[PDB]
Amino acid sequence: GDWSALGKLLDKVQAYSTAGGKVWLSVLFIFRILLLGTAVESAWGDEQSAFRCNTQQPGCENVCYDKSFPISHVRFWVLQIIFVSVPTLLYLAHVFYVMRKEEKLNKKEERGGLLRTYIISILFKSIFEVAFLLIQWYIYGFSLSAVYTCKRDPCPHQVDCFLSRPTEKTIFIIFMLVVSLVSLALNIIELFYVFFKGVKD
Amino acid sequence: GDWSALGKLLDKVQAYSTAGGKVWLSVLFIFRILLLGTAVESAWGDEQSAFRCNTQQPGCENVCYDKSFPISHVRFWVLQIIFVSVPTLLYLAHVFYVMRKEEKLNKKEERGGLLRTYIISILFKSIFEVAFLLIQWYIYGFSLSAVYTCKRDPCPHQVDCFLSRPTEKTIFIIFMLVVSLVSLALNIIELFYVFFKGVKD
Amino acid sequence: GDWSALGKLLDKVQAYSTAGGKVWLSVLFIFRILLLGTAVESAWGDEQSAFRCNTQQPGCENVCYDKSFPISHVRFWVLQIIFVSVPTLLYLAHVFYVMRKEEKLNKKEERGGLLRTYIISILFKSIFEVAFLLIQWYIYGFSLSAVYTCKRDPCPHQVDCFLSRPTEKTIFIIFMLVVSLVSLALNIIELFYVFFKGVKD
Amino acid sequence: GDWSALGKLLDKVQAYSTAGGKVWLSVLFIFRILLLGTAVESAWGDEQSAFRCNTQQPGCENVCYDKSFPISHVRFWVLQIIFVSVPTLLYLAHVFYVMRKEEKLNKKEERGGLLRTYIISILFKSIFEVAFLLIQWYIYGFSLSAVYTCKRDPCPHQVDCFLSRPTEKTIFIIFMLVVSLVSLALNIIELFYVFFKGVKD
Amino acid sequence: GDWSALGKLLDKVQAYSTAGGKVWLSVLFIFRILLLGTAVESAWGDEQSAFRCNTQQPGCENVCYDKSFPISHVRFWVLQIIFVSVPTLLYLAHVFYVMRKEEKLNKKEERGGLLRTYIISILFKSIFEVAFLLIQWYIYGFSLSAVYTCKRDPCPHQVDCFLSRPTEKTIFIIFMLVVSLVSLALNIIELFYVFFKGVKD
Amino acid sequence: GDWSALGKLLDKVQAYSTAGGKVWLSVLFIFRILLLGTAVESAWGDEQSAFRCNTQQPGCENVCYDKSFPISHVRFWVLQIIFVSVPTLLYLAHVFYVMRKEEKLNKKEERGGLLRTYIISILFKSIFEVAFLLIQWYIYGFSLSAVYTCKRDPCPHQVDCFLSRPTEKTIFIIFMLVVSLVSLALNIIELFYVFFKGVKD
Repeated sequence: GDWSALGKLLDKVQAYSTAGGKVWLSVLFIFRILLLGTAVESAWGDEQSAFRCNTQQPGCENVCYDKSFPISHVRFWVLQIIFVSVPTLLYLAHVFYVMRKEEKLNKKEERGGLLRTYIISILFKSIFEVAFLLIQWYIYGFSLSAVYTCKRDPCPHQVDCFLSRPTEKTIFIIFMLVVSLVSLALNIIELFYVFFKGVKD
Repeated sequence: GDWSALGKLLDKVQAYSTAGGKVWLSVLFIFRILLLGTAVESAWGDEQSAFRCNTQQPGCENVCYDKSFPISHVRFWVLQIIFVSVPTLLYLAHVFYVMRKEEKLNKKEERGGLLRTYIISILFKSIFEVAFLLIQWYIYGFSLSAVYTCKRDPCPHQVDCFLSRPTEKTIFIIFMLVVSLVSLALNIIELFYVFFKGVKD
Repeated sequence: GDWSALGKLLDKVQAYSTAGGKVWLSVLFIFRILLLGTAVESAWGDEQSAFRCNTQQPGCENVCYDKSFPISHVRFWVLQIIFVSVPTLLYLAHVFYVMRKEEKLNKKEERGGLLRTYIISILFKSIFEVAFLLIQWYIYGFSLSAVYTCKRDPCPHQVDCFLSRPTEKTIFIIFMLVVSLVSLALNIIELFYVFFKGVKD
Repeated sequence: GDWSALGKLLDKVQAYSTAGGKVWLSVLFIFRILLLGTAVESAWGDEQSAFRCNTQQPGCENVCYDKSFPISHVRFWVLQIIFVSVPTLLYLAHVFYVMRKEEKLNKKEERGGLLRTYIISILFKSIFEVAFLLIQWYIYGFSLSAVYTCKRDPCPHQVDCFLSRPTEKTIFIIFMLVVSLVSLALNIIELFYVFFKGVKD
Repeated sequence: GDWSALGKLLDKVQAYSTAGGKVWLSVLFIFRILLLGTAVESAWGDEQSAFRCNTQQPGCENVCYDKSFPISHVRFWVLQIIFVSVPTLLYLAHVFYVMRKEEKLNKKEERGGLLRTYIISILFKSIFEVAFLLIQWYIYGFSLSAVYTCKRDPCPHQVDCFLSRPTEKTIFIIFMLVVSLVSLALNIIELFYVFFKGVKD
Repeated sequence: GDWSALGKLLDKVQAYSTAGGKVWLSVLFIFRILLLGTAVESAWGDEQSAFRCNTQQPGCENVCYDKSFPISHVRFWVLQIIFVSVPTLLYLAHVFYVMRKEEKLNKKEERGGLLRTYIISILFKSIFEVAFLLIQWYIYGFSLSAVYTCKRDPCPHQVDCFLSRPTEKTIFIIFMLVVSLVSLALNIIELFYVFFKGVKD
């Protein structure tokens, strides 16, 4: 029966959000980590053992795989989802340590404090999301070609290198882009609702 | 002893369903995720390491494996079962946050609201199921041939490529098709029963 | 202390069985899933990486491994044990949803109903078991030869192909057959006892 | 606080054993499954990928690995420990279903029954242990030679085949033999104590 | 409801820290072990199977991989995070065994003791962090070159050896360096706050 | 709230130890199993697939890997830590079964007994530790050379064989030696304190 304090914590954390925003954000988060856990990581299993180039020079395959992928997409999405999940955990720990000290002060004695940090966290989530989307557009684009051309030393003039299952990776890149855009739009919607409520006093 | 609130939640979520529909849907769901977890994924383990073609041109195997399978069947079924399980979780979160706020309003004060979302979710499950069945029929069919012919650059004119255990994959494709059809039929049956009860007022 | 309702559920589910049948069926089930989880699946690990044929024609190994094993024994036994465990779970969910609604009706108001479904489930278990035993006898037999002969296109006239550890697979096939026969005999014994009690009125 | 019924169950199951026998049997069981889980199974990982023979005939390696090991030692010990752990679980389930029905009969009404099954189980454990020890002595012996000679078709007259890490497997075989003998001796000691107490009336 | 004693323990352990230091240290710790568990270890999977050298002399690859990496970065960071997490666990166990004995002494009878060990632990964390940073700078630097030159016996005069994905490892090395510096700065901040409070008496 | 009996058990087991010995032994144990679980076992992954010799004779690599490593270091440390953790579990089970029977005898009736077994267990831990250290010194030493010379049949006169990452294994061997010596010193310290208290009567 020790679940009422968790209910008061879930009340105090989601005090300012819309009743529609909470369910969609939670379901989208569970969807994101389940998709990244089950289907996506098994598709990038042999991302280097199947990468073959058309040459005989020893060491050309490693440097051409270097120049093709500066960072894999899976660890990119892991870093992105961790950086997005950090400020909600910071808000959670802050609200928990406020509630304990406040109950202490109230057992002794028988807006602008908590709203501001909520605004800061919901700003930082959108800022991190748009930063990661811009970096992913600048580095890779939103497709993968089946034939890559490599011009790095110590290979000869130009060699051809062939990727590994690029169609499936293009499909999953499009899915992660759609999920990212939906998350950004929902956070912007929550910001707009809170600042629309705030002007009516 | 903190299980009565979960009993009230299980009462309020399944308020409109048939007593026969609930047990068959739950057992079918457990059957589906257990079959997809244990037997199916281990059969698609070496779907690229055993794919051999009859050529010497370097890079023909990767592009012919590309043209053979635009997306693997396992991640297809994972995406399908996640898209089917999403609206039930949305209904669950909606009903939970209704019940908490309603108990708050009732502790303060000592059809068409919840039925409509139920109709929306049970429509969306069938729509997603028939969409995934049509896409799987359009892309792959419902069999796998042991010999595939490939006509993609930079290979020569036509090469032969041989798949990996296609009989077992055909058997499991037929099982997943049967499970999909049974799920669609049961959801249509539940819709028909609810709309048959609704006209008697 | 929230375990008495599970005790009433375990009372109401096993109301008609023999006191000797329940312990042997439960211990046999735990034995079956433990044997299938630990020892059996690790023996079928390299069922294709060690399958070698005596030829040079590219693609003969895949089609001869196809013709040798239409479906692996491990996923066969997984499908068999899932199809056997399904009707007991259906009976469990039915009895649980009967008990909740009956306690509701009793809190409002301060044979042939449940026996028939029990008979149906204990019929369906034996029917599924004898069906799977007949299919396994018709497809594979109950042994594995160390030398297999293959006559499929695009190989030449006849090639020899050598299996991977067939002695150990023969031993485990005999164990699974013995477990299957013991399960069928015990379910027939329970049916005979219940129909022998039923005629005395 | 729902742990007193488990205490009464642990009282009623170990009613007849020595106070020294219980701790040594339980610690030996935990020792056995921990040793078989952590250290032993990782040593038999590459038991076929490292088995090389001195020939060029295709298919000689599979049949010589067949003739060398009819069944691997790891699955042998798994089968042995499962067959040894079965009768204690049968006694547990029997005593539990006796206790529930007896408490029912006692809530209604406000040696030779349980001793015999205990004697049967503690006989069957020793019988299964000595059977498995005799079979392991008859098939393999208690050592592994580094050089094996093979005389099976379709190889030529005699080929040499070299095993994989036989020293470490000899050490672990000696450890499992010592553990087996200690288990048999302790069960014989418990039988002797119970039959020594039984004659004094 | 057995969570109040853990609340008193969490009160007594964090008695002297800043309200801002605790949330940032806990979130940084969870961030560190999650990053080291998910993304980092999968990038160092094939750190030896993809390391190729430009030679024919057998045994040059093993000794050049030896001279390139005296210790892998992953096990280095594991050792570092374990050595950093040790003194907090020592403080935890000390405070727990103080609290139990003190409650015993208080049930019998119906600064400088605990502050000093806190100062010792928060000194030792910073000392271990700066030691590991200095060793990592002295051995490897903070980058990885794609081409390594090897001059060890029994190779000839000088051979070229090519690493495996050095760009991604450079990125993750920079991330771990940034996390290390942030941890050191926060521990120095907590030391400065406690010694700034201590002089005001 | 069912945690007070575990508190009485933790009181009765650690009744004779020093307040400083318990925290250091528990933290050292957690340190040992965490280091052996995470970092050490992944370093010994390819201990045979990367072991190459300078020869053409088939079967020389297996017998030279045999003569190099009679038993791997990982399973050696697993056996050592299990043999060290056994007598504490024996003492735990003995004290638990004493406490239950003593509470039974006390509910009926409304030094030299427990100290001796504690002395026996804390003797046996040190004896097993010094035995394992002497065996590890006698077999392997405390280093690993990068070049090993092999003189076993059926190889020719003398071949050279090259190990796999010996520097990292030397570092981890030194760490395990340091942990072993610290454990032995702490157990000797606890013995000395208890026998120093015992003479004052």
